[PDB]
Amino acid sequence: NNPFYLRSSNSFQTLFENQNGRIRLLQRFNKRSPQLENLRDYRIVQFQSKPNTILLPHHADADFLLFVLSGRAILTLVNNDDRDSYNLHPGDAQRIPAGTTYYLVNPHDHQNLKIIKLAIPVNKPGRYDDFFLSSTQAQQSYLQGFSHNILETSFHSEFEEINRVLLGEQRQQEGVIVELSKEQIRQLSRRAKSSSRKTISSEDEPFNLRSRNPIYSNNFGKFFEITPEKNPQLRDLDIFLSSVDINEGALLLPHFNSKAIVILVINEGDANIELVGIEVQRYRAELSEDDVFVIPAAYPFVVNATSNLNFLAFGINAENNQRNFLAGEKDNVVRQIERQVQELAFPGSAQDVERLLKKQRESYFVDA
Amino acid sequence: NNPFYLRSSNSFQTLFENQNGRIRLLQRFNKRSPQLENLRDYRIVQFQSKPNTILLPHHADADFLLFVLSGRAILTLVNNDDRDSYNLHPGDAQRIPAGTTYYLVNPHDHQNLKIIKLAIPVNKPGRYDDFFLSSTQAQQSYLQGFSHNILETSFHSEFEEINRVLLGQQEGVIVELSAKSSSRKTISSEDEPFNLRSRNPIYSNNFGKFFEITPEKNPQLRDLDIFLSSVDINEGALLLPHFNSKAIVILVINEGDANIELVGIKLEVQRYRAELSEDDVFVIPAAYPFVVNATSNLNFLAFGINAENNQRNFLAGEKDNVVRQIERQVQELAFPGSAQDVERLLKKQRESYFVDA
Amino acid sequence: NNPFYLRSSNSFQTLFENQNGRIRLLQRFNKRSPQLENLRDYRIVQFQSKPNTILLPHHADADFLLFVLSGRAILTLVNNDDRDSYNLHPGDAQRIPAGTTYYLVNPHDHQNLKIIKLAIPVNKPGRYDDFFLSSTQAQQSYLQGFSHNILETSFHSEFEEINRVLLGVIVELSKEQIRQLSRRAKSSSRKTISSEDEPFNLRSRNPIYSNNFGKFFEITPEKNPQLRDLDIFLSSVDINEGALLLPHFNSKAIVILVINEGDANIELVGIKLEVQRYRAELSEDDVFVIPAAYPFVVNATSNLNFLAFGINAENNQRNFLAGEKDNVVRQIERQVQELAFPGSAQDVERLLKKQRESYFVDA
Ligand SMILES: *[C@@H]1O[C@H](CO)[C@@H](O)[C@H](O)[C@H]1NC(C)=O
Ligand SMILES: *[C@@H]1O[C@H](CO)[C@@H](O)[C@H](O)[C@H]1NC(C)=O
Ligand SMILES: *[C@@H]1O[C@H](CO)[C@@H](O)[C@H](O)[C@H]1NC(C)=O
Repeated sequence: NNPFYLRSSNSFQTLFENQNGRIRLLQRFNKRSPQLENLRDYRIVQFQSKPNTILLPHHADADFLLFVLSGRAILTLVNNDDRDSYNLHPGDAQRIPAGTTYYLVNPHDHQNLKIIKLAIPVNKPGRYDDFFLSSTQAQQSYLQGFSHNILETSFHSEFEEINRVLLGEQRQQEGVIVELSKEQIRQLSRRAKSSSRKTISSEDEPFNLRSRNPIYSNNFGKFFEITPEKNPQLRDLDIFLSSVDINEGALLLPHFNSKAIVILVINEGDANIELVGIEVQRYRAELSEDDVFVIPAAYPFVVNATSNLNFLAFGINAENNQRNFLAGEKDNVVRQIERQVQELAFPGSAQDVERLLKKQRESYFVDA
Repeated sequence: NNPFYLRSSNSFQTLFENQNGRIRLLQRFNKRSPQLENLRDYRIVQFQSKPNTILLPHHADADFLLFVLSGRAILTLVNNDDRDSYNLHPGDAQRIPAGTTYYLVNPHDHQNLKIIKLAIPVNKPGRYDDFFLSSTQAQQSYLQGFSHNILETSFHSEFEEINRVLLGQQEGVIVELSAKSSSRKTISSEDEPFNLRSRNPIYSNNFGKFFEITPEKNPQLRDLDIFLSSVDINEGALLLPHFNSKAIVILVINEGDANIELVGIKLEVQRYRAELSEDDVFVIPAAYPFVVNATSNLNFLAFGINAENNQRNFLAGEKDNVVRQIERQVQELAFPGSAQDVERLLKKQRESYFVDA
Repeated sequence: NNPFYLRSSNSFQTLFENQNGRIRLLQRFNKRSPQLENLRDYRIVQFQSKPNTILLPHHADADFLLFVLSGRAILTLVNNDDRDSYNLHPGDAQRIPAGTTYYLVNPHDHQNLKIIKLAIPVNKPGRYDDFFLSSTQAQQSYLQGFSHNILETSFHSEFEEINRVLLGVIVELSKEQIRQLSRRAKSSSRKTISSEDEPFNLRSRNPIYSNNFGKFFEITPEKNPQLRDLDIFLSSVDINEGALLLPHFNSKAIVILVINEGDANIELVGIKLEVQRYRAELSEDDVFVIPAAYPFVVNATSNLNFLAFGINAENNQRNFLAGEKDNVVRQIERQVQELAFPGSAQDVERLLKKQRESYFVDA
């Protein structure tokens, strides 16, 4: 029972689900173990929908940072006088400000849309609600919260008229995720600004995690990363994004983060992870697709790819974070110390220790 | 028992009080309902004094954002090497940095002074204190806390001297007696008080006026990340249903009455309601739609915590309406009605913000 | 039992100790009295090592701000591509970023080394751990948390070798080693105040307050980047036996003061409307925290010197209620001093005049 390990089978809680897709909400990072108190204000959401669909209009009391793991979508954020549609592609990330009304469309014909997002509530710490404008079989419209009187006066109309149009108390859809008409997708799909290279640093439009070169990358893997330094949207939430791939058989050499708390979500493949903590303590765990493992700050950890892997990671508290490796050539901290100290540190000679470290000729990612 | 309603009648606790005035402190926001856990740090104090009086010099361990609701006043903050005075008129606001000694005078002859201030304690969350320098029959000066031996050393006189001239009198902190001002270009002053109504309202029609100042324009507010708003609503008039994007609004009923309807999710929408009167506080969480139906000429103030980059969204009316911006094809998918029906419906309320009931 | 009084006799706790040095970590401020909630995120660490020793390479999930109370030290910071060493002198302060690896050397031959540090955790509020790279009799190296498969794989070596060459915390040294590690080590200077990397010295500046009875040294988030990032003022003062720091009160800064050397009595006052008095006799290595806007006074019963960390110190203000300079009650209006004191406008002025010195006076 690794506190830092959350099994999907028993850590997710479906909010809405039907034939057109479902939305699941991870559990409270702290409810699991008080050891994760510093994350009580964060949540994990997973959205998956079937081809040619739309998530009816709604807004929530929580900022969101969504990452499109795969598929294609059209995010539309409606304001009080403006509207803005974007065409998110795989690897594309954007930030939906709190209290913003918006809807999602899956223009694709065969492919699905799997979006995973980090939610940050405004009112209740760690908790947030979804307010749907629409009047569906599965949810009332918040407009039904008001009295008939306030309604008759607000819209300037008789109730039966506003009920036979906006509410409907059979004429209303089944759930909040209904199918669309090609003519419609044909019509919604033409004005959504899409991600490009000139967006890496835009306070608005979405940016592509992979559009740039990785930071580390060899025949055994690739580590794509973005930090507040480079992105305005990421400086505000003070978080870093990094999608990293690892070829079956290779692993991410032992390393620790200086001051970032990482939340990695396995996106594809399998993996064996190891976490050391304080007499040291091991915290291994066998992760699978959709599993979430949170790695405390200043904690060495290694990732073993037991099959072609790709995982997403959120770096909470990222401003000026550094990645220290314990093995390999480049960025190895146990190889910068003064010899005499290496001599005094572990039981070995300065040369005997200068020998065991120069063996491994690769850096970052190696092959098992 | 609506958790978002703080009825004055059974919600305030008197701090000091006499013939010249009283100071009341509203109960803890979270002690009321855990839902307001995010409002634990704030306190809403209510100051009231009669003509020709003064609040003895005193300091507290909590920032203050005062807003003169009515009457005139002379606020004087005294520094360790300076001292400045200001002339507060109704509508004025200003901040009093934590640890700042100060006294208040009400120079008017027949008008009572009514001040409201949001307290932000520095030591213990949501709980602060007052430190009165004055030596009164209602409180001991903080000088009395010192050992005799130290006071003689400190001041340079045998005890009986300081004891006769400093420690001991008057009955109560508010006693009876016998200057910069807020202009139209004071609004961005980093130190002087500014005025909410000196600028144009934002939403204003024959049924009401909406005044609001944001941390964007005033250095003092940006430091607290708070937005102010004073709105007026005619009897019968109604403040169209809307919601705040990210700010948690705290509204205080100044004068008049009104019924407000907060709507929240339980999917089943649950309605929260209440009938507010003079000095009633109601806190509306972020993103929750609410309506202001005034049953008498109403005027209130509103402190919007975490107001940075906020945005106001309206459901009815012809301006700043969200429902009216949902693409044509999608309005027909969400509502049990024709995309032509909805468009027609939404276009029936010619008014904006304030409509007549 | 003064909730603000933290006696070292039963507040500190050693995380380790050996005939070569000692490291103690204070109690949780709030663990004592809830009255000190807002201090829950902080801590005080006390390091003390003999002459000619070193602290084997480690790192903690915490932001440190160490200040050297006495003696000379050599701080070596090791990053992934660099290694920086600073020649710290008494009065020198510096910041060791969260998760940074470093070791400490004491080049002195007769003196000792006493360094104090405020830890600001990053993971669990108010609680941090140490991760020592070295393998030792008092601590297992953290490279041992990994399985043998991963260690065998990473280091590209057969286990027996790694185990053979890798697997107290304050151990002795040698002249050679000392000499070696010492050469080339940038040390504090007048051109080192507003830096983000190098350590700076309090006293290498003019004290803001000083008379034949004492000196007040203070650096603020306004002058030193490293302090601005933390928003904490540092201050060291000197008060001679008999003398005493005139009653005053910080406007918004929460002060945690540690007694370096000497002895003194302290008076704090808060409301209970009656005022309550908190009094304690601070001795060497005792901690006393004075909340915001609470007036307090320090009387020295022997030549004294203490260090003070000011939390939430951005735009702080020290107000003195006694003396000639920076006297608040002296700014209040005459036509009003008369209204707030039993005395008369006249009788007060004259009295506020009796004292002639400011800040520090003779007992
Ligand atoms: C305004 O409040 C009064 C008092 O309850 C109510 O009768 C009236 O219907 C309200 N206005 C509207 C439009 O409902
Ligand atoms: C995972 O861990 C190491 C990584 O090098 C490897 O030797 C091992 O075979 C991998 N899988 C299993 C099941 O051990
Ligand atoms: C110290 O403070 C005490 C107050 O208790 C005072 O009487 C004394 O004169 C001061 N000086 C010394 C040396 O004690």
